[PDB]
Amino acid sequence: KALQKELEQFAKLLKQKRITLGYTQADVGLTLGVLFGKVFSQTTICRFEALQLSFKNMCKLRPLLQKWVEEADNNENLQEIENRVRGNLENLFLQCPKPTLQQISHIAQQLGLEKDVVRVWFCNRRQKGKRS
DNA sequence: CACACATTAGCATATGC
DNA sequence: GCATATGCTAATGTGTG
Repeated sequence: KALQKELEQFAKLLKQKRITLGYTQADVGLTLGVLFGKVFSQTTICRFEALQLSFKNMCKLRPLLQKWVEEADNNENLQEIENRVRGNLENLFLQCPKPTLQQISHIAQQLGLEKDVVRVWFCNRRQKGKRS
């Protein structure tokens, strides 16, 4: 309910503190990584300050940023111190929608991609083709 | 675990200060 | 040139067999 407006107020104040402290969003991600271990990319911080992320994600990243703004105020010095593969895989589709792992290993060795990368890309290919 | 589908979060490049 | 906003899709995660 009002959690929406409370998040929005927190985000506006967060933008104000970030601009006042002279930290870029990539620097914010680096600080989050070096103070918690879960380094985040600057796109996530952008979508946060612009309030683009989903509600569950909104709540999930609220506490980390709360802690960073409540902690970093003390001292800053120590804290500071490809398309052809796509086309080939599309060619591999239209004939065998769900290949076996035996074929997956061959595909991975053929195009030089990691087995897990090819497996997840295959799953998401199926996913977006089953959207429609 | 793993995978069926939903969420999530980082990349390449597009804009902007 | 660096720093933000977008489109887009690897990657995980919920939930499960």
